[PDB]
Amino acid sequence: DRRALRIGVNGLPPSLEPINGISNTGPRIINQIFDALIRRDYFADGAKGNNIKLVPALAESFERIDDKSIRFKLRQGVKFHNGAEMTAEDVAFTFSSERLWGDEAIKTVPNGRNFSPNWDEPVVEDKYTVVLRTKTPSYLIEKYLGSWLGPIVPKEYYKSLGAVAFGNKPIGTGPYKFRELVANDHVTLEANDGYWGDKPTASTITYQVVAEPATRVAGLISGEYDIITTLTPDDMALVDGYSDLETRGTLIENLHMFTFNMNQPIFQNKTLRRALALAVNRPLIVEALWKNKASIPNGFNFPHYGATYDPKRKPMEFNLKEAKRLVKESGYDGTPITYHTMGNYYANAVPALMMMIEMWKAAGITVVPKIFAPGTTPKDSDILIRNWSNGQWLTDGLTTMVSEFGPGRGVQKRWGWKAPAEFNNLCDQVAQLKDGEERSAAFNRLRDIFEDEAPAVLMYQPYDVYAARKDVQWSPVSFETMEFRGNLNFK
Ligand SMILES: CC(C)[C@H](O)[C@@H](O)C(=O)NP(=O)(O)O[C@@H]1C[C@H](O)[C@H](n2cnc3c(NP(=O)(O)O[C@@H]4[C@@H](O)[C@H](O)[C@@H](CO)O[C@H]4O)ncnc32)O1
Repeated sequence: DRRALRIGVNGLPPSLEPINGISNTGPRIINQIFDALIRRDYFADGAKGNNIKLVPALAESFERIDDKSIRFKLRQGVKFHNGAEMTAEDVAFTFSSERLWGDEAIKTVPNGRNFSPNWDEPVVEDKYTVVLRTKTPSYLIEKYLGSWLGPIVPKEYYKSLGAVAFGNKPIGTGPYKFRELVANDHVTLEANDGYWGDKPTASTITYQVVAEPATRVAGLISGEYDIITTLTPDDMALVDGYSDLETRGTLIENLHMFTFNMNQPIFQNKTLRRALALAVNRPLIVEALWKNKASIPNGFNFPHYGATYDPKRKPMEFNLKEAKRLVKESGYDGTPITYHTMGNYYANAVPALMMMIEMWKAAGITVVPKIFAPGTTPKDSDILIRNWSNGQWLTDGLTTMVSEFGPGRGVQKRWGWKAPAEFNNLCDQVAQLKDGEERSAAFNRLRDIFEDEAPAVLMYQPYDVYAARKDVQWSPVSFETMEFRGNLNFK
């Protein structure tokens, strides 16, 4: 009786395990399978899918005890998709040393510690009461638990499988349950009619990989999909000529960027990294490819950071003359530098690259495109420049400056960035510091080092564009996810 929803996607995540699936492609599936203790109510008070309001979800209520602990009273009678009841034991397990942040845990959940605050072990007080806490003060615990770090996993089932196998056969409490997957092809979910919240409106949801955006557009037109993802503003004219189809877009809390393998000699030092940054004329790219709908941040700095947004910070400059001076200072010898991109996995990746190649040529640098196919993982040692994105996943400036670029984390450890000591000291400091003038100035000091060092170059916040049949009522949200709770009606 309920319609089956068909979504043509840019790709599938490497896992459906909540943390290992953090990516542009995972939340749209993981949000359906799981619930967290707290949900972001994107559409509260008439907001156009960008409200930050956090409301109770698997937690019926909660109260902060002190600067490092929160007591959660859980909703009773919630079931996981395998029939097991959700209790404090599952919530404690979700945020335990064993699963998330301990030495052994991070062998199978590699960013469990990197992305977490300084957790202490959860304390189970009764079947429906758990205290979540940090070893040191943290004013962000609530925000973490309402984020993509927050999905609650089933303790016994997850332990029986381990994180890798669980990521191929996930069980949660959410409105849709996992049915099947074929790697790099599709994921099918089915309605969980035993859902504790509003009943699911779709009988099944299928996420089908269609890597090429032109093919994905053609598939919505030809009636193969109900919704398609990862389009650009210029794709609106291909869709909108048809009366029964439309585009739906919004600025999302994500940053497109490019970054460097700083283990490679040409990028061991900051000079050429910063020259490449200064040579990009972002306004021109945004005009040409984005209809002026993408937003160029004034540093690693967004309005949804709230108290750590600095509206007075100056934008990063486009300065060709200075880029040229830094190319000469760097001793650049004319070697062609590759830029790897997995096609248009990121919207406008290839057109933006081709515009940037011309800007880099104007600075005296030869950059060559290396477009690779889905499922052809380039070796780290073969990467010079690559594109990437970072979801700005708390309403706080700590992410992703600290969570990606901080001490011991991926950019420094895997990709070789030799950050100044003071950068790493500031990263550690801001995690214990309450919002206020001092925290805002510390983030500006981090941003200054980040700009000087250029371990990555921020391009813009994309204007995310989906296309859909008008007979499917669904609004996008300002994040790299799809929300169907209270937001998916057919006809
Ligand atoms: C599991 C392994 C055993 C296996 O060998 C293989 O899967 C593998 O090679 N894994 P490896 O780690 O080497 O990941 C490879 C190496 C390379 O960095 C690439 N990559 C990483 N992030 C990706 C990205 N993120 P995204 O832009 O969609 O999502 C970002 C996310 O990366 C980021 O953490 C988050 C918060 O900043 O924001 C998201 O938007 N989008 C497309 N490609 C991505 O895949």
